[PDB]
Parts: sequence; structure tokens; C-alpha cells
Amino acid sequence: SSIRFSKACLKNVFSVLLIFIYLLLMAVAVFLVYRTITDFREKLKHPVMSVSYKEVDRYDAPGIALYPGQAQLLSCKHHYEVIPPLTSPGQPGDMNCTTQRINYTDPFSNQTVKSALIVQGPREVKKRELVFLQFRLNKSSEDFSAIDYLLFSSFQEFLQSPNRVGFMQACESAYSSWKFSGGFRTWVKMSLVKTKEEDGREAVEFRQETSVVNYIDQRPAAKKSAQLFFVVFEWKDPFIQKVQDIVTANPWNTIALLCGAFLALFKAAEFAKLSIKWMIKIRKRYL
Amino acid sequence: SSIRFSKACLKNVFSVLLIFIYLLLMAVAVFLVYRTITDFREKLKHPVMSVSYKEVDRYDAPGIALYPGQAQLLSCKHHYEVIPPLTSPGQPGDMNCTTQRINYTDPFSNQTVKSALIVQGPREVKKRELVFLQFRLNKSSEDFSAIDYLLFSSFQEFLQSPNRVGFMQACESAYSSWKFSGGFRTWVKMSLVKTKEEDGREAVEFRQETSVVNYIDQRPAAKKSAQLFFVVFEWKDPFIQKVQDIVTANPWNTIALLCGAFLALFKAAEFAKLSIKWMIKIRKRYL
Amino acid sequence: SSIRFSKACLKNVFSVLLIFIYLLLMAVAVFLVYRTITDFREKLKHPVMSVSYKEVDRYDAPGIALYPGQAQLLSCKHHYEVIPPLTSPGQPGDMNCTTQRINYTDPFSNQTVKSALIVQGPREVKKRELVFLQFRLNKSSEDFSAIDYLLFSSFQEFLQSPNRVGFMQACESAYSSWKFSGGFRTWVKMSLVKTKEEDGREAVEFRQETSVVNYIDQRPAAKKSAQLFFVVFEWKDPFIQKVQDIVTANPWNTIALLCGAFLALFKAAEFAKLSIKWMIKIRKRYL
Ligand SMILES: *[C@@H]1O[C@H](CO)[C@@H](O[C@@H]2O[C@H](CO)[C@@H](O)[C@H](O)[C@H]2NC(C)=O)[C@H](O)[C@H]1NC(C)=O
Ligand SMILES: *[C@@H]1O[C@H](CO)[C@@H](O[C@@H]2O[C@H](CO)[C@@H](O)[C@H](O)[C@H]2NC(C)=O)[C@H](O)[C@H]1NC(C)=O
Ligand SMILES: *[C@@H]1O[C@H](CO)[C@@H](O[C@@H]2O[C@H](CO)[C@@H](O)[C@H](O)[C@H]2NC(C)=O)[C@H](O)[C@H]1NC(C)=O
Ligand SMILES: *[C@@H]1O[C@H](CO)[C@@H](O)[C@H](O)[C@H]1NC(C)=O
Ligand SMILES: *[C@@H]1O[C@H](CO)[C@@H](O)[C@H](O)[C@H]1NC(C)=O
Ligand SMILES: *[C@@H]1O[C@H](CO)[C@@H](O)[C@H](O)[C@H]1NC(C)=O
Ligand SMILES: *[C@@H]1O[C@H](CO)[C@@H](O)[C@H](O)[C@H]1NC(C)=O
Ligand SMILES: *[C@@H]1O[C@H](CO)[C@@H](O)[C@H](O)[C@H]1NC(C)=O
Ligand SMILES: *[C@@H]1O[C@H](CO)[C@@H](O)[C@H](O)[C@H]1NC(C)=O
Ligand SMILES: *[C@@H]1O[C@H](CO)[C@@H](O)[C@H](O)[C@H]1NC(C)=O
Ligand SMILES: *[C@@H]1O[C@H](CO)[C@@H](O)[C@H](O)[C@H]1NC(C)=O
Ligand SMILES: *[C@@H]1O[C@H](CO)[C@@H](O)[C@H](O)[C@H]1NC(C)=O
Repeated sequence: SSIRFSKACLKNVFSVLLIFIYLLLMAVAVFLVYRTITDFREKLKHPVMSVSYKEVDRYDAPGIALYPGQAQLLSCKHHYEVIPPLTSPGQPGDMNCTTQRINYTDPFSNQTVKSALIVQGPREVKKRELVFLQFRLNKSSEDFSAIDYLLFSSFQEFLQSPNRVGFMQACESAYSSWKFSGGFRTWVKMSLVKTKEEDGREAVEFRQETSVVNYIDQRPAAKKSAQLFFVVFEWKDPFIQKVQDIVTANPWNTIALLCGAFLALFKAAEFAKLSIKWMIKIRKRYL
Repeated sequence: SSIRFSKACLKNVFSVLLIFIYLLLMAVAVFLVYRTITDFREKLKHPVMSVSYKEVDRYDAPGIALYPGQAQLLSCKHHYEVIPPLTSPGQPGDMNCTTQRINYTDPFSNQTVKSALIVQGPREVKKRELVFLQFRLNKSSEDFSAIDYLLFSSFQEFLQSPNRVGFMQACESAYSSWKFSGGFRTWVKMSLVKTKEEDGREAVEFRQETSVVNYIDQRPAAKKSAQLFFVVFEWKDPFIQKVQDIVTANPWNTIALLCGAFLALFKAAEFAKLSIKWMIKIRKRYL
Repeated sequence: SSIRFSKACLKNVFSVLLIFIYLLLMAVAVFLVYRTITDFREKLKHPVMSVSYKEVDRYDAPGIALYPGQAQLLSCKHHYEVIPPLTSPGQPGDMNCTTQRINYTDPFSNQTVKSALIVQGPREVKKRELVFLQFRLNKSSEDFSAIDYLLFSSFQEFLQSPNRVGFMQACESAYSSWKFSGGFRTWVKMSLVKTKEEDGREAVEFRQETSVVNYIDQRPAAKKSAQLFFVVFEWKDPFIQKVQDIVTANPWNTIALLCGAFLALFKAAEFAKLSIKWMIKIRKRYL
């Protein structure tokens, strides 16, 4: 009796189930062909990459592979406010810092062993956290008051990574080395750029806009006169700049093109069936 | 008589009206769902943003919140050509400049009141306009020949904005502060990056590539020997770098995905009706 | 006999030929309308451009338009390793370099003739190639130990370009000039940004993150005391940053939108035919 009437609603619910099953079939189809696109993009070298910024509230505290060598750290003290207060130059102490000394061999050197110091840099951008590393060095024949410094992604990873020697060589091969001057401060407003490799590894690079400021020799005011170094590391922007393959990093566009492509193939097949019918009518007109 | 023949053209014009009304319906549909997408993207925090350059012929003259404090401006003179001509160091005058002195409290300080000077920076990029601000400072205990400087979007806005104290605190919270050295020029080839917030406010940041050049003490050649400061502000590139939410800044792509989505739902519903007919034929084959 | 049976396969092959011919027709259609979009985008001024990185294994060795003028080059020697070894300051020789001296008139000057030196900069990024140009200059009245330097795309082009004067003026109009200090090294980790103009010309710009490091006067240790200059040019990143019109540089997205548009017009026309049939049924219900 009422089954004949409820057959309409049953057919309607079966119809919506058909809608959604064909949606899921089309979705898995575009998913598979897009996975094929991605796994082919992987196989090729040097793909045109996009750019993408991701505003971050607090960074991951990075490493600062200072290369003092013969020099020594004189003071390390984070400073929330944007102003590092008055100091006492040439006087050690106040090394309120979390450092590690690591030795390794530079791959490009492969014959020179250099000693590296590490520092947990600033991680609170909005708070304007900045680490002030003050150094000192008695006169040497280096002809240049210079010590280098690297910058890798996160210090927590360097703590929680085995084989720190190899990871240090890896972060040395990275394009984020720099040499801050000796004899005056070098405010280093670093910023991060995370590139995703074709293999998938998240290689990181930094992009620092230094601002050197002279060091008044009236402050030391001593007959010691040893080249003493200063840095202020802080984050320029809260926009971590990640880049990846143009298609992979913005999939919702290549999948849009793939839906366009499949729908166009479908539609053009429907139009071709219509054209077959039209040609059949034209042939029947000949008789 | 002829009405029966003109009925064909009437039906054709009504048909094209149907084409365009269904186009406008589909357009308002994708517009509404895309507005929903945007107003949801607003609700979330830290969305992956795109990047976009917009070549500009003439910039808006920006503010340069110089923080001399105890120091004083010695000369300000724009220079169209790429070369600032020979000067007379240590001699005031020629302050051919449009400055304003503003006092406020730094939010991170909140207990230190600092005095700020403002300068209408260069706005003609192609002409290579560059403002040369020359300073001077008698010896202090600051231990560092340093005065800071900010950079906000436009000086015309700072003129036409009420409550300059609050706007100055806001532009101070921005990530565009810098400290140019004292004792030698600091060519500051600044460039602008306008980020659009999730709320919609157009936050601006600068990205300066300084190039410090030493100041030959043979030029002053006086027993005064006061740390005197120099800057040359100019625009690096004419490409103002604006960034916004990946979807919002490039809508023509997410709307393309939405047209793909609606057309795919339509088509898959048509295919599901075809499958219903096929299943009905299969059931009729059973009898 | 068997022709009646093979007619099915013949119709099927003709059908697939219809599929592909209508695909090619639709493809040429979207190609033509997209070419129209591009040739209109050309006609307009200042289009919002995208950004795109392209990892490069070896750069094209660029020119370094050093402007010493009265000064002189003291040593030029590429160095694969990341370390320039110990030197002998103030002593000429070892100019293991490929330079050219070119004279021209600065367009903004148009009355001052300046002499330019060119250097084949580093081109091997992964090898960390870096050119160290050491200079010297006896005391002058320039009041500033400064000599400028430009950076254009490739030195091979400057060798293989006629009218080097005009090309030098063109690369001078480019936004890639800089002034490295005198009296201490200036490590210049340059990087390249190739912008594609609306006309189509591939304008190049550089983006250098210098890192000045002081020059210990204990190394010269002579009563000569002439301001002598130092630079170390190397590539910051292997990601050449090319930018072009938002649509032109990423066509596969605007063509996706165009396929969406054409398919939507088609579908909405089909739906309008269905609505015509529905209105005809509604009118027949009136009788
Ligand atoms: C890492 O290398 C540094 C030098 O590059 C080593 O420093 C030496 O440390 C010992 C202490 O055991 C001192 O007696 C030596 O005088 C130091 N060398 C010099 C040249 O002064 C250091 O030992 C190495 N290992 C570690 C773990 O730091
Ligand atoms: C803004 O602050 C500055 C100092 O930060 C004030 O400078 C003082 O100006 C008065 C003039 O009325 C002088 O007599 C004082 O000597 C200045 N101070 C110092 C420490 O020298 C200034 O008055 C404040 N207001 C304005 C509008 O600039
Ligand atoms: C390019 O300009 C430079 C100066 O800007 C010229 O240098 C002169 O070279 C001659 C050699 O023929 C010397 O006798 C002069 O003393 C140099 N000038 C000065 C001021 O010292 C140079 O000749 C010009 N042409 C070329 C091809 O370099
Ligand atoms: C570093 O400073 C903090 C301030 O909160 C203090 O608690 C800590 O003991 C200091 N570390 C050393 C080694 O003095
Ligand atoms: C690195 O050093 C080793 C010595 O153990 C040597 O055999 C190898 O050739 C060197 N490689 C390079 C690239 O210099
Ligand atoms: C550097 O010289 C000073 C001389 O005042 C001396 O006190 C200090 O110990 C020396 N540095 C080192 C690391 O020995
Ligand atoms: C600044 O220079 C311009 C040059 O056009 C001149 O007209 C103006 O009077 C000068 N201002 C002052 C205060 O001398
Ligand atoms: C700012 O200063 C006021 C004093 O009026 C104080 O009450 C407030 O706690 C301070 N805020 C911060 C964040 O230091
Ligand atoms: C700085 O000292 C000089 C001494 O020659 C003096 O003329 C000048 O007035 C002083 N500066 C100020 C701001 O008083
Ligand atoms: C430069 O150095 C290379 C080292 O391979 C050498 O072959 C060449 O002769 C040198 N050039 C000059 C002019 O000495
Ligand atoms: C460039 O110099 C020429 C002299 O031959 C002069 O006629 C012309 O007006 C100048 N152009 C500019 C823009 O200064
Ligand atoms: C600079 O002066 C020195 C004096 O020792 C002289 O030997 C040298 O030739 C001078 N430079 C030039 C370019 O004449």
C-alpha cells in the first residue's frame, strides 16, 4: 500500500547515495592523478617553486654557530625589551646563556677542524626577544677582527639529534653562514626561509638584515685595546617564508585544473555523442 | 501570420536571456560560497599567505622616525640624482627638510619616554630620490655611536592622522625598526612589504639592505672629534611587496576551484541519473 | 557479412576521433582566449606580479661594475672554498682575474663621465665560489672611503653584446647599485631577482645581504696608511627569484579558470534548455 508511495523517497535517498558515491569516485580519481603529478614532479630536477608566508607567534629558538676559535664569550643575556641596557665592556660574567661547544670538519675544508659554539637564539618575536652575545679577543695575526656564525633551524632539534657532527656539517652546507664584524655591534635581524626539497626534506635558510653600529672606544677606556666583538640576534619578521614546488605547495589549484580537465573530457565526449547523432541525421537526410 | 515565424527568434532571445540569468545565478552562488570561504578564513589564525609584487612608479613618501635624543640634525636635503654632492661636515644648515618632533612612550618600555624626529623620505624611485640626513653628537656615555630609526608607511598619513602618539606606538610595534651606525654613512636602500592582516588591516613592514661606508676623518680635520652621524635613505626597488591570505589575494583561482566543484557536483548528479537509468534497465532485464 | 559487426568498432574509433578533435577544438579555443588575456595584460601598466623561485645548480657569472676611479685593483682571485686564505695587504699582484674597463656617462648624471671596471663574479654556488677583490687608494678629498659597484645579470652577455656603453647605462638604470665601504672587508652575499616586464624584457635586480667586517690595522702595520678596500662577492642562495605577471607566469591556473568558464557557459546553456522544456511543460499544463 504505502510502499508504492515511499518508493519515491527510497529512490531519492538512493539517488543522493549515487551523487555521493560518484563524488567519491571522481575525488579518488583526481587524487590518484594528482598523486601521479606530484610523484613525477619529484622525479625532475629544479622545479619552479612558489613562495608562501606563514605568520608565526613564537619562533623555534634557533642555533647560532658562532666560530670564535681563539676568542671567548664575554656575556650572553636574552633581553625581552627592544633595548639592551647599559653594559660593562671588557668585563666577563653574566653569561646567562645555554651554549654548547661542538667540533667538526668543514666539508669544503675537509682538512681544517674548527670549533663551534652554539646559542639558543631568540624565539619570542612579538615580545622582541633578542640575545646579546658579547665577545673578546687578544690581538692575533688574523688581519681581520672577524668570527663567523651559522644559523640553523632549531636548537631543540640540535639537542635532540644524534650525531651532532654530521648535522653540523649539514647545517654548514646550508646557505646561511655569515661573518659579523669585530670592534662594534652588529644587530642581526635574521629571518627564516624554509624550502622544501624535491625529495621532501625541509631545508632551512636565513636572511639577515644586519645593522652595524660603531663601538665608542671611550667606553672601554683601557690600555688593553683588545678587539672585542658584539652581536644582537633577533627576529626581523614573524612571517616564516616557506617555499615548495609550485604545484605541491598549492594543490587546490592543480586539482582545480584536474577537475576542469576531467569535466572537459566528459563534456566533450557528450558533445561528441551529440555530433555523432548530428552526423547520423545528416546521413539519414541523404537516404 | 508572420508571428509564427518570428516565434523562433523570440524563443532564441528568451533562450539567451535564460543563458545569462542562469549565468548570473551561478555567479551569485559562487560569490556567496566564496564570501563564506573568506569570512571563515578570517576567523582562523595564521593563514598561509601568498606573495605579490606591484611595480610602482612613485612611492608614498614614508616617515623616518629618527631617534637622535641628545643628538641634533645637521643637514637634510633630498637629492634627485644618485650622487649626494660634496658636503661640509660638522657645519649645520641646509636643513631643506620637512620634519616633525613627536614624543611618546614605547609600549615595550612603558616607562621610558623617547623623543622622535620624522622625515619625509624619498618618494620618486625612478628619479633615484634619496634623502641625506646628517647628524652630530657631542661625546656621551652611551658607549655606542648609535641612534635608532623606524620606518612607517606614509608621511602624509602621519600628517593627516589624529592621535599621533598612538599611531607612533603602533608603527613602533611594527617590525621595521633599525639602528644606523655613527661615525660613517649608512646608505639605506629600503623597500616596502604591505601585509594584509586577517582582520583586514594593511600592516606595512620595510626591508632595508644597508651599505655602510666609512667616513674619512680627514674630512672633519678638527680637534672637536664629536661622533657625527650620516644616512642616505632611498628606495631599493619599485616593487612594493604586498602579501595577503593565499585565497583572498588570488580569488580567481579559488573561484575556479569552486566552479569546478559546482560543475562536478552537477555533472556527477547527471551521471548518477544515468546510472539510475542503467540500474533500472538491469532490473528490467531480470523481469 | 562481417562488415555489419565491424561497424561497431568503426563507430567506436570514429567516436574516439570525435573526442580528440573536440578536445583539440576546445584547447585551441582556451588557447586563443588566454592569448587574448595575455595580450591585454601587456597593454596595461603595473600588473600585480607573482613570485617564483627556481633552484639553480650553477649561476651565470655576473658583472661587478666596480667604480674605483682614482683607486686601483690590488688583487682579484676566485676561491672555491668558503675561506679566503691569508693575504699580504698593501702588496699588488695575484690579479688572477678577467676584468674590463669601460667608460660611459650616467643617464642621471648626463654630464659626468665615470670609469667602470668589470669582474666575472662567482658562478659556482654549491662549490661556494667567491671572488675577493682587494683595492688601494692614496688619500683623496672624497671625505668618504667609498667606491660604488653595480651588478648586472651575466658577464658573458656583456662580452657578447655590442654597444657596451648603452648596455652599461641600461644596467646602471637598474636598481642594483651599491657602495661598499673602504677600510674593511664587505662580504657581499648577493642574490638575483629576474623580473619580466610587461613588454617581455627580463629585467634583473640583485638583493645583497652584506656583512662588513673590520680590517685590523695591525696587518698593514705601515706608515703609508692609505685607505684600501676589500670585497668578497658570492651567491647567497641558489634560488634565482623570478617574477612575472600573475597570470602569465602561472598560466595553468588562468587556463583552469577559463575551462571552468567555458564549461560553465556550456552547462548553464544545457540547464537553460532544460528550463525551456520545463516552461513549455508548464505552459502545456495551462492548455
Ligand atoms: C674542540 O676544539 C678546541 C679547539 O678547536 C679544543 O680546545 C682545546 O681544549 C683543551 C682542553 O681540553 C685545551 O687544553 C686546549 O688549549 C684547547 N685548544 C687550543 C688550541 O687552545 C677542544 O678541546 C676540542 N674539544 C671540545 C670538546 O671542545
Ligand atoms: C619631547 O621630549 C624632548 C626630550 O625627550 C623635550 O626636549 C626638551 O625641550 C625643552 C624645550 O621646551 C628643553 O628646554 C629641554 O632641555 C629638552 N630636554 C632635554 C633633556 O634637553 C621636548 O620638550 C619634548 N616635547 C616636544 C614637543 O618636543
Ligand atoms: C676611461 O676613463 C679613464 C678615467 O675616467 C681614463 O683614464 C686615463 O687613462 C689615460 C691613459 O690613456 C691616463 O693617461 C690618464 O691619466 C687617465 N685619467 C686620469 C684622470 O688619470 C681612460 O683613458 C678612459 N678610457 C679607457 C679606455 O679606459
Ligand atoms: C639566568 O637568569 C635567570 C633569570 O630568570 C635566573 O633564574 C638564572 O638563575 C640565571 N642563570 C644563571 C646561570 O645565573
Ligand atoms: C676529503 O678528505 C679525504 C681524506 O680522508 C680525501 O680522501 C677526499 O678526497 C677529500 N674529498 C674532497 C672532496 O676534498
Ligand atoms: C688577554 O690579555 C689580558 C691582559 O690584560 C689577560 O688578562 C687575559 O687573560 C688574556 N686573555 C686570555 C684568554 O688569556
Ligand atoms: C629648499 O629648497 C627649495 C629648492 O627648490 C627652495 O625652494 C626652498 O626655499 C628651500 N627651503 C628652505 C627652507 O630654504
Ligand atoms: C604599563 O605601565 C602601567 C603603568 O601605568 C602598568 O600598570 C602596566 O602593568 C604596564 N604594562 C606592561 C605590559 O608593562
Ligand atoms: C658641542 O661642542 C661644541 C664645542 O665646539 C659646541 O660648539 C656645541 O655647541 C656643542 N653642542 C651643543 C648641542 O651644545
Ligand atoms: C690564474 O690561476 C690559474 C690557476 O688554475 C692559472 O692557470 C692561470 O695561469 C692564472 N692566471 C695568471 C694570469 O697568472
Ligand atoms: C642630457 O644632456 C643633453 C646634452 O647633450 C641635454 O640636451 C639634455 O637636456 C640632458 N637631459 C637630461 C634629462 O638632463
Ligand atoms: C701611493 O703612494 C705610494 C707611497 O708609498 C706610492 O708608492 C704609490 O705609487 C702611490 N700610488 C699611485 C697610484 O701612484
